[PDB]
Formats: sequence, structure tokens, C-alpha cells
Amino acid sequence: HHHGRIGIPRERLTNETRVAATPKTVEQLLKLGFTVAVESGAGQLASFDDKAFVQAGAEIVEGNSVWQSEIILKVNAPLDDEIALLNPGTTLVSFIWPAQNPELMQKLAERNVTVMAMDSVPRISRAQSLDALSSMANIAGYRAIVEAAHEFGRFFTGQITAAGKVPPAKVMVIGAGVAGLAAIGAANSLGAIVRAFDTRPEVKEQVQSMGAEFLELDMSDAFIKAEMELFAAQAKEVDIIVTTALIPGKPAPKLITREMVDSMKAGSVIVDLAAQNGGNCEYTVPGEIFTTENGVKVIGYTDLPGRLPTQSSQLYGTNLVNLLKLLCKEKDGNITVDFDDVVIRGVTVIRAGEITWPAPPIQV
Amino acid sequence: HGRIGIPRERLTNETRVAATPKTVEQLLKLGFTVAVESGAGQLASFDDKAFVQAGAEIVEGNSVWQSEIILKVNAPLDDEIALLNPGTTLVSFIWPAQNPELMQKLAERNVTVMAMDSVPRISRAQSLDALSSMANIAGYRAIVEAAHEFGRFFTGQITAAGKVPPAKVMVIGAGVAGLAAIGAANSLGAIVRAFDTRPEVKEQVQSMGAEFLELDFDGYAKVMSDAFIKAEMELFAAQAKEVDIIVTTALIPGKPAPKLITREMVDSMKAGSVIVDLAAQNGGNCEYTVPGEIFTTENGVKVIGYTDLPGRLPTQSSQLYGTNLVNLLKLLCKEKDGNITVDFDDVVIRGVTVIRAGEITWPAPP
Ligand SMILES: NC(=O)c1ccc[n+]([C@@H]2O[C@H](COP(=O)([O-])OP(=O)(O)OC[C@H]3O[C@@H](n4cnc5c(N)ncnc54)[C@H](O)[C@@H]3O)[C@@H](O)[C@H]2O)c1
Repeated sequence: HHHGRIGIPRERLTNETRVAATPKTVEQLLKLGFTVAVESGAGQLASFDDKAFVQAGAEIVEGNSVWQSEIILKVNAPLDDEIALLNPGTTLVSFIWPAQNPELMQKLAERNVTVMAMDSVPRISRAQSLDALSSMANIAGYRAIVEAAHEFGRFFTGQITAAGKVPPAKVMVIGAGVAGLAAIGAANSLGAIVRAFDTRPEVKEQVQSMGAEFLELDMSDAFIKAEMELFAAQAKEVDIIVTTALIPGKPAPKLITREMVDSMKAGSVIVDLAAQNGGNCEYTVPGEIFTTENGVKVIGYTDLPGRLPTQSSQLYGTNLVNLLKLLCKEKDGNITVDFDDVVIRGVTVIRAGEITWPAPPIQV
Repeated sequence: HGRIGIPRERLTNETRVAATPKTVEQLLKLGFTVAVESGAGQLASFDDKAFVQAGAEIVEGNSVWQSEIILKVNAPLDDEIALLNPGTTLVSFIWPAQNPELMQKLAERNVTVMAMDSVPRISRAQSLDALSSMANIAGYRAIVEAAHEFGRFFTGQITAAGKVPPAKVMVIGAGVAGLAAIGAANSLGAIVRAFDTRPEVKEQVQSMGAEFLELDFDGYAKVMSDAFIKAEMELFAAQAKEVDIIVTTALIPGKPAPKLITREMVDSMKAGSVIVDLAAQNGGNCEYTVPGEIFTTENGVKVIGYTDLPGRLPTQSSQLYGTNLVNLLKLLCKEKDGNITVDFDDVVIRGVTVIRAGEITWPAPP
């Protein structure tokens, strides 16, 4: 028996580099009164070796041995042959995406387990410390710029050289949510001249506070036309475009057309952070870099957080710790679900074998 | 005529070009005409039409070699040497000391050759110093390469998912490349540390935000003694245990690079550290380095030993290098004339000129 033990399995999803705990989060989990079993090699792709987990106080296990834990933390939802190894009474925490996965939901319910979906955390301010989506979008903004710099053939950073002045790169960020603000931030660190647009005017003051230009137009379309004319104008002026625009519950809006890209200066780069939802850019090939005929690199990776695995695992694993701080107020290795707390109600999609998703309507 | 020819570089995998549209404008103001071989700027993102806009003529195949002046990045390959016609002035990297066969073959064609690697490393020549331009780019690019391979934030920050410390960066060697690396790592918010055996650079390193590392301890003899070398190795072993990124730049042309970071030191680093070895072309300052590749150690260190860092910033390298050439030419062509005077009283021209009218004139006097 393994009450109060958390099992951290190796991620089985193709090309996943992240892990749901790091040596550091493990020290934190033990402070909450749990024990931790990590499956051998779980952290290798994220640069956390077996020995560092053992040094943090975890036990390395080999088999399905990790599944004999009372609690399982993962990045991705379990596959069929994992689901069958979940014992009754187990609490599983991972990304689930219940709306897009009704059969997964039924198979978990049948194991008589509790499930909290890290995608279903309500976006209220007190829940920010558990919000994995913000965590990942933040990494992705940062990484977007790291990829852009990697692919770009000029200095990002302005500079006085004996062989001439070099101007700074000009970067347009589309969407100044969590990812777009991270991208602004990264680009600023490299000394770029940054411009941003968002439809939500309330971000104006954060964007300008970062030394970036908040772009203005000349809603509900024909607002789109003035937005597209802005992006067409900007596309001929800038070197780098980072596009991050999603609308909850929809495909990704085409904001950057083939004609906009075609007008850009050769050697320009586009990082399309909405690629997994189809991309903001018409040239985007999800999963790849596409190079246009005029010499523009369109970056469409769908795994920017997995291209920064150590940092992603750290922050995600902190998200899970912070969720467990809610569930284990006494620090005694025991989980208590409180449906009066709207945060816990949001996140809990199965409770001991009963589907509890969707949560009652909330005001975010 | 006074025509300058810019060939496409044919050394396998070369991405740089000896002129950009911007430098072609400048070439013309000096009284020259310019032909660019089609496709020459492509890999550096300058297509034919961008060269024509600038006032250059596009030509195909070997017509480019029928110019009074040839500007290249790399030395002519074997089937390019024959294409040099007598009285032509060639300007490129040559590395005479390390290629006497090349030097003989060029001499027969009865050309004048100027090796960009032979520019006297002095005050009045820094606007012409291609080795400096290329090192500066390489230092900056090293850190882009480090960031690409690194699995953590470079930049400290505070998220609701917690506080992330900055990356810690050690730069070995604070010449041109090392300082460029210090600057890019500091821009990214790292804690940057730097060692150089020359104490004069301390204030330079410090002014850019970096800690100047001191040893637990004439100058030439001090730096070669067993005692100093044991103390320097000791410093590196200790830093390797605590930093995330090491950039090594200790490289002398034609000499094999000193092994400053041993297998043992790398084996002590935190998993996911990155080493960028800018001495890889001469064997590397790190014992794990595999020149031309990234090598991953058993303990999860990425040892980056690409030898072509300026060609992984091709647009920038072509722009600056082409500007160095423009500047050589301003010095060869004082009356903005279309005509070149190889004035041997100017020490910089004396230094760069390694063949003249078929006579090997390298090496220049002290
Ligand atoms: N309370 C908090 O402390 C907090 C913190 C972070 C996020 N959140 C919440 O999470 C939710 C989503 O997070 P997000 O802000 O990263 O958004 P997001 O990821 O859905 O999209 C990124 C940005 O794209 C923008 N966008 C959409 N269409 C656009 C268009 N056509 N042109 C330009 N921009 C466009 C959005 O307005 C948004 O700012 C929001 O409800 C937010 O309030 C809350």
C-alpha cells in the first residue's frame, strides 16, 4: 500500500520532453507530507536525471510500479494502457481537455478515480499560481523569440561597430496576452524595437510600460478590415512577427495572409504561436518551419514549451504543487476536495468515479 | 574597366557574400562599377534584384571573374585560381602562413592579392579589421546558439508559478568574441563571469556588467608556468560546478587550441548546461568538443562546436565584412577614382598585401 505517495510517470506521448515534477517540486511535495515515486528516466529529456530526484527525496521505480500510487501527476492525459493501471481511489492530475475527450472521460470514471484537469482551472486571480495554461503560454512567448533569434540572419540588438552602426530588429507582437507579453519581454532583452497589437484596450498600459508601441487602428468584423490593414502596413516595416491570437472555443483567426508575408523584407521571421489551433498565419505548416519564396521563415512549432523542457517542467510542476497546497491544508499527505472553493470545483472533472464536468456556470 | 566582381562563394556550405546592396552603393561612390554573380547573395537573403536596385549588374557563371577587382570571403578554390586573369586584384581571406601551396598558385596568375586576415591588428585599421567583425558576430551568435540549446530561461523572472533565477554564464577569453558574448549574455539578464590572462581587460569586462574572475595565486612566463596553469584549471573546475553556460574563445590561428575545459569539469556540470566552443576550428578549448557538431555528454551537457558562427548570421556577417572591404578600397582609391594604388608606405596596405604583381610579399616587417 502507498497512501500519500505521488507517482510521477514517464510521459509516453510522442516527442514529449516535459515531466510533471522536478527535484525542486519534489522537495515541496515532501513538505506537504507526501512521498514521491518517480519512474526511471521520467525527467531525462528535461535534464532531470534519476539521481537528482533521489537526492531530492524521491524513490526511483521501474514498472507500472509508479501507477500503484494514491496520486499520479502527469503532463498529458493517460493512454488506454495507462488507464487500466489506475486503481480505485487514485487522484490523477494532468491535462485532460474533457470537451474534446468524452471517451477518455468515461474510461477514467470507470476506474473509480478522482481527476483534476489542469486545463479546467478557472481563470480567477487567486488561481494564478495553479494556472498551467498561463505557465506554458509564458514559456512559449519567451521561446518564440529564442527560435526567432536562432533563425534570423541579422543582429536583434542594435550596436556601434568599427564596421558601421547596425539598427535593432523590429518586432511586431500580435496579441498581448500571456504569451505575447512574454515575447515582448524576450525581444526587449535582446534590444529589439517592439510593437504590439491586441483588441483588448486594457492591455495598452502593460504594453507601453515595457517600452513597446501599442498600435492603433482606423467588434465584430469591418473591425477586422482595419486590423488587417494595420498588419499589412506593419508587415512591410518589421523583421519579426510573433502571433499569439486565440479566441476561446474557436479555430485560430487568419490574421497574417500570404500576401502580407510576401510583402516582407527577405530574411524576415514569423513565429506562429497559434499553430496548434491552425495558426494566425496562412503560410504556417504546424510542426515545421516553412520558407516562402521571398525568403521568410514561418515558424509553426506546436511544442514551444517542450522546446524549453526544464523550465516548463519546473513551472508546471509548481502549478501542481500549488494545487496540492489547496487540497492538503494540513500537510499530512491527505487530499481533501472542497467543492465550495470554485477553483477546486472548476478543476475537478471526476470525483471518485462520478463525472463532475462541466462545473456550474461561473463569472471570470 | 574599374569593375569589381562579386562571385558566389563556392566553399561548400558558405552563406556569406562579399558585398550587399548597401556596400554596392558605396563601391559605386568610389568610382567603380560592380557585377555580382547571380545567386551570390541568396543564402544571405540578398537576391539579384536587390543588387540591381543598388546599381550592380547581374552576370552568370564565370563572367564575374573578368573584373579588375574580385572581392570574396574565402580564398579561391582550385578551379577558381585559373579564372584569375593577370593584373587582377583579389581581396579575401587567405591565411598565407598556413597555405604556401595556395600562395604559389595565386602568384603564377600574376595578380595582386590582399588577405583580409593579414590586416595589421592596430588603431587606424579597425574599420578594415575583418577578423574583428567576424569575432564580434561570433560572440553574439554563440549566445543565440546557447539560448537555443538551453532548456531554461536565460533571464530571471517572477511568475505566479514562482521565481526563476538568471542563468550563470562563464566566458573564457575577453578578446573581441568573448566581449561580444559577455554583452549578449548581459542583455539577456544573465549573471556573467569572465576570465582572461591579460589583466588590462578587467575594466572593460566590469563595465559590461560581468565579474572579472581572479586567480588563487615576466607576464609571458607567469602565464606559461605550471603554477599559473594549475590555478587557471582550478578556477575553471570550480566555475564549471556552478555556472550553466560556458563560452570559450581561446584560439590562435594556425596553433591548436589549448584544452581548458576537461572531460572531468564537464562531467561535473548540472544536466542541461551548454558549452559553446569558439575555438572548435582548431580542436576546441573543451575536450568533449566534436568540431562541426553538437555533442551531448552522458551527464546531459550540450557541447556546441560549430565552426561557422558568422555564416549562421550570414546577413550581418556579409554586411560588416563587405563594409571592411569598402574601407580597404577607400584606402586603395583616395581620389574616388575607379583606380587602385597599392601604396606600400601605408603600413596597413603593406600588411594586407601578401602577393603583388606575382611576387609573394608576405610576410610584412614588424
Ligand atoms: N486574472 C489573472 O491574473 C489572469 C492572468 C492570466 C490570464 N487570465 C485569463 O485567461 C484568459 C486567456 O489568457 P490570455 O490573456 O493569454 O489570452 P489568449 O491566449 O486566449 O490569447 C492571446 C491574446 O490574443 C488576443 N487576440 C484575440 N484575437 C485577436 C486579434 N484578432 N487581434 C489581436 N489580438 C487578438 C486576445 O485578446 C489575447 O489577449 C483570459 O480570460 C484572462 O483574463 C487571467
